[PDB]
Amino acid sequence: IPASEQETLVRPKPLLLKLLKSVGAQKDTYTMKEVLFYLGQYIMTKRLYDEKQQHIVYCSNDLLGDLFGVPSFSVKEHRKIYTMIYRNLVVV
Ligand SMILES: C[C@]1(CC(=O)O)C[C@H](c2cccc(Cl)c2)[C@@H](c2ccc(Cl)cc2)N([C@H](CS(=O)(=O)N2CCCC2)C2CC2)C1=O
Repeated sequence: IPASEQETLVRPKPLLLKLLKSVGAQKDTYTMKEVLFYLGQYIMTKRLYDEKQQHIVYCSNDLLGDLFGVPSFSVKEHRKIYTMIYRNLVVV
């Protein structure tokens, strides 16, 4: 992933904002760097990812799964993750 993508400005849709607000401050605009940071922290706070289980995030029992439209995914497949995140925001 190119470093410049981290500076991309986005506006999370309602339900993704709901998720982001349990770990970060509400903002009109976020950078992708922030969105990934917060999503990563959120994932850990709800036990969706455990280090002992091989890079897979299980989210079928959480709002994250609803938004990403998948029951689980690899933390190593970054391009896919970005695609899943773009389903839930509007670019500024
Ligand atoms: C270390 C990493 C996996 C890896 O590349 O080896 C990085 C990952 C990440 C970071 C930046 C962009 C992207 Cl697309 C993914 C990132 C991540 C962030 C958001 C999503 Cl949606 C998916 C994966 N996480 C989370 C933990 S973490 O890096 O936030 N943090 C490290 C120590 C404890 C918490 C995994 C939990 C979701 C990872 O485990």
